[PDB]
Amino acid sequence: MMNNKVSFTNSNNPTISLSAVIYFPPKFDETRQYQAIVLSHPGGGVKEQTAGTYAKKLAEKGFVTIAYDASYQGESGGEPRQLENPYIRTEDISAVIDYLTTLSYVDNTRIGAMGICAGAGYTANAAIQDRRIKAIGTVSAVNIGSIFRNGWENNVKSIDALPYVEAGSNARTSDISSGEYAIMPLAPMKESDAPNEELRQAWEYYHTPRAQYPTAPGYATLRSLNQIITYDAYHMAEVYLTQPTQIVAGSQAGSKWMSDDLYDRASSQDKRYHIVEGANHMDLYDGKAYVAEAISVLAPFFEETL
Amino acid sequence: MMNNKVSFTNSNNPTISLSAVIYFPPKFDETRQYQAIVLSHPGGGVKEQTAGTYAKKLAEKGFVTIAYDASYQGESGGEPRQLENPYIRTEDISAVIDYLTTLSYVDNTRIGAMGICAGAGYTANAAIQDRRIKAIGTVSAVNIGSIFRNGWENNVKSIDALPYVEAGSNARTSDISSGEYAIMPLAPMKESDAPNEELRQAWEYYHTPRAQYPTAPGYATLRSLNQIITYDAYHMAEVYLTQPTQIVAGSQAGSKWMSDDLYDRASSQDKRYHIVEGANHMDLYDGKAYVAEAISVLAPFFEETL
Repeated sequence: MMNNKVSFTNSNNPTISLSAVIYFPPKFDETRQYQAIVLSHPGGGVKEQTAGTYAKKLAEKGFVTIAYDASYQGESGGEPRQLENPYIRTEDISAVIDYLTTLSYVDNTRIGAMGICAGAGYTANAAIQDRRIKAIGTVSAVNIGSIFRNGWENNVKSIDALPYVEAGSNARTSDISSGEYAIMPLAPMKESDAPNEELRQAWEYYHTPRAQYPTAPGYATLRSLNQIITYDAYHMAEVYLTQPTQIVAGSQAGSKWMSDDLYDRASSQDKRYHIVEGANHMDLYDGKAYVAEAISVLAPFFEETL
Repeated sequence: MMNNKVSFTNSNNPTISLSAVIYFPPKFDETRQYQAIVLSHPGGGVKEQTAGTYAKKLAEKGFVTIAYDASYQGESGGEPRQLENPYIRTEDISAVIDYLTTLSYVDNTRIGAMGICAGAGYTANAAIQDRRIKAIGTVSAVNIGSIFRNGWENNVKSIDALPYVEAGSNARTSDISSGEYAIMPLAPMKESDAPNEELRQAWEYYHTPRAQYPTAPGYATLRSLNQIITYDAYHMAEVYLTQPTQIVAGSQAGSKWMSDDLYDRASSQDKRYHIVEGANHMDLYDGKAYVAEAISVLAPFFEETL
């Protein structure tokens, strides 16, 4: 067995089934009980993209891994489609973990989690509330709340983001009035909308053959915005984020301040930070050598912490 | 009219219908646009209990009011029953407001909200993220996160609440294994369980004909505990809670400190605090004179701010 594609009931909301791929380690032996890693995808991303890449690479290193599509996203169930409820994205991880505990070849006591981009933020948040998570890893970490409220370069004061909470609120009014769901960009929806080359690379990832995938349109429901602005992925990290934490950020990443934020706020005794030289935010999604370096740091981390 | 019971699709989760009761003011004219107030109920409470009492009496004072059952609770839909996901309890208020915007006789620009006990905390949270809420009021306010993490008396260090986070996490494992849901009391399930008179009065309210209602069993799903511990109903109040805020609490209330916390944290230029002398937490639920006083502060407040 190389991998398994499954759908399973989301224990948080049994009307929804999550779609996921489980990758098995080499010489997989079902009589054994393995360390396992849950992989959460970027904002607007799906299990076939970078998260799947990291899932597969990790499983090559002796773990059972799982890459799932978030509720309302990818091949997972749920309406409205492309909802970006950060609390739900966070709880999804706990649902995937429940699923894992149903598998005899997973050790419930050796389960970890990593995410990329927004998926990292959510992973952090998961680790805070779900004590079954033994260790976490992040790649190009995004605290979605921070990025939408204070800006890509953290130069917007939170109060000045008030018009965004208003827009998300008013969208709920339009949504019920029209019967449609107003949408908003995650990665830029048009190449020219990108304000810098990194964000242009994000557009490029989602809207060109670099990694475009039909279940990843690259927008979210606007109604989520008001919750996103008032969201903090690291909320209470100083108290509860105690699990071992491995951070991986590029040297040229314009998002690195969020990895810095996670690192500084984490209560963890064992918190680590690996800088990838020369890489920007998007570089870690799919640059062969970059992904290889990130794996070379993450796998021994999980091997020793799980 | 006077009194109309309704059910409507929860716009945040269309598989769920909310049950609610709309109360109409004296000489209600449906061709007119009214000020409206959303009433949110205590933890473990329902619309037929104290929330419906406040809704009725506020409607007497000229408002259209609505008392609803939270998703997963009362007569509202959703499984598992008695879920106390604090993010969902908060978002429910936005779903209720969405419903109000479809009613021609309510003025979208004049909607306020109030809650009792935990529903007050949720109201605060709602005001932070839903800018359609123009003013808020609270009675015996509880920030459910605070009460579960730091205790009824605010004397438990947050880190010391870790075994409760663990307990909510492990509940998820046992829930999926057993096909059932572990539960936890909200108010004491037994008179003997009550460590003091105020909490015994909570028991009496929920489990004797004082105010027992069969859709209100008085427990929550244990799985929610981990989210509740890591929750703060007033998260970012210092930034976004700018709306006029009217606080009402009893001088004898052991929960008064959470009203103190709300008042202090709120950015609001117009924040008020009315103490009801001689009242405890539970007295404000159903004591004739105490309720009457609360209403005598709340009605003119909403009158001024909506």
